[PDB]
Amino acid sequence: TFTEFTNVEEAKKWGNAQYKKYGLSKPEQEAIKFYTRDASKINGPLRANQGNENGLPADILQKVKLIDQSFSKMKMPQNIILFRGDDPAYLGPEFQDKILNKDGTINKTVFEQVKAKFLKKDRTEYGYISTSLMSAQFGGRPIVTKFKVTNGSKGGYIDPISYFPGQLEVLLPRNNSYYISDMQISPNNRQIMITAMIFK
Repeated sequence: TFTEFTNVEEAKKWGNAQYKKYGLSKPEQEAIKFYTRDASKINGPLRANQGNENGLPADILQKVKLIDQSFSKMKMPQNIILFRGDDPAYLGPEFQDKILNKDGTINKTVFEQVKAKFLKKDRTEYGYISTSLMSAQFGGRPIVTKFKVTNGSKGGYIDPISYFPGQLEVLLPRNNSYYISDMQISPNNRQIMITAMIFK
């Protein structure tokens, strides 16, 4: 069974209880905080260099190593549901500009091609994955992903050290493969809903 938090008070309670056990060092905490300030400064270079840490500028490499090292301390204590909102660029360059009709609705014909590319297949990203324990904040995004993450999987609640407290952010490792088990158009026809699974 996967736990889904429906209320901020309960979500903060859970997250804080786990965060207290991490014992992240000061350099680990500073590298994660730097990431939260603007994830693009880390995920950008990682995409640019196709995950090859040796190509990163020395200062970014150092932050990547500390964040990577921090996941030795951060594991999910139970099966849990996490959320991420995305823009059309997430689907790739061949879809970015065709997936939405002029009126903001999802193009049903192109969506069939998106399914063909992604549905029941794995995908791996070069960047770390930022999610939230709650979905509310992603309500107006064109793509919302619900990640089902199993107990024991790497990942941590970092809200207490985030630059932007209250986002209820859970950070997942980079180069992290997930399986897309479902994709649907939402009832209002203006959103794509993706279900993805992570087991490590």
